[PDB]
Amino acid sequence: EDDPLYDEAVRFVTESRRASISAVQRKLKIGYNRAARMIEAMEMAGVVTPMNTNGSREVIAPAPVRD
Repeated sequence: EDDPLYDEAVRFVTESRRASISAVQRKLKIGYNRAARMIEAMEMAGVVTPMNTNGSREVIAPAPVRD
C-alpha cells in the first residue's frame, strides 16, 4: 500500500541514516502504521535492510546527490 510520501521518506532515511518507524514518524509527523508501511516498501526496494531481532534496520542506499 504505496504512499505519496515515499520519496520524501527515502530522502530522510538516506540523509539521516536512520530507518526506525519512530524516526520516520517524527520527521514527517505521521502515524505509526503509515510510517511502517513506507519502511516496508523501502525494504522491498533495497533501500534498507530487513529488521534485526529488535526491529532495527540499516540504511543501504546512498544519500541523494547534491548536483
